[PDB]
Amino acid sequence: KEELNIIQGALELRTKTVEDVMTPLRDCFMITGEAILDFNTMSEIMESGYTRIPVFEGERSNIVDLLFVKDLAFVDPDDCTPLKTITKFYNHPLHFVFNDTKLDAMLEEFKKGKSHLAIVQRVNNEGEGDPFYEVLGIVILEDVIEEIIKSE
Amino acid sequence: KEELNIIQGALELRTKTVEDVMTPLRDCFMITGEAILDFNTMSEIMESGYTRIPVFEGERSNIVDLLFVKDLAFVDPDDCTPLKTITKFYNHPLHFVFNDTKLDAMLEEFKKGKSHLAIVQRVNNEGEGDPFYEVLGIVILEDVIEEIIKSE
Repeated sequence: KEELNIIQGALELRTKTVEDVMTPLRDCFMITGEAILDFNTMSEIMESGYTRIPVFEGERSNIVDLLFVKDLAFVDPDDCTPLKTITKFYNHPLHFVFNDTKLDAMLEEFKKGKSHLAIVQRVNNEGEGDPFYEVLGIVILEDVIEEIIKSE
Repeated sequence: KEELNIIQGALELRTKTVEDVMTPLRDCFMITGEAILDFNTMSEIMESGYTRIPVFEGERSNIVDLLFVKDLAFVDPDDCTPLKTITKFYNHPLHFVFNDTKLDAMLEEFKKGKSHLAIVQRVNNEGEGDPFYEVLGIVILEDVIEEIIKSE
């Protein structure tokens, strides 16, 4: 029954990590900061079905901003407005989390906050020199909910 | 501990009904089928944050269609397109549900499908004539998610 799947999903929030349920970067729907909000761009955005779109610059691992489809409400597609312009105005916060972060805590961070999206990253000491932050993908609240209510 | 919050929330699925967690009609965000997708109407839709919007005709309790913001992707707001044009074309299915439906059952119906929205209605034995289905409001997947994960 569902009750069992949920409880089991709850217990596993202790062991499991954001890396276990995240959406790997290569599968993430992203957009470039050098984008122009013409009718076409905005069409491709509203068509994706996504509410939150990560904004990258140069590489996909260089997530620099967060686009909400809600931010395109007053954008006129005939102004051919740059995305930089909007992201500068709204400037929604970016939240980063580590790959080893447990799901029970991530959920807790998600609940206190309007943030339901976080960038999963890890530490790459595998240099070649200075260790740095490597982006792995993004995790959203729906990702942990699913690991709770799914059957297993 | 969220673990216990989730577990207890899961225990309450067998007792509580869709009527207990639904969004009552008076608080639902809707739109008339007589609408026109001019720039203003689009903005209002795109600003609510709602990804799914019920369509009513004449009376709010008379829900006849379902609008997805995905359906607005290729609409040019300068064309001033009837909402009927889009609802007729896409023709997204409507799902109804009874108020006495337990949540564990409602959760089950949401998983086995794409529909995460359902119109709650009850049986009106209070005629004045033949009985009928009376619309109470809408319930979505997130409504039962909240019930499970909310703090108590």
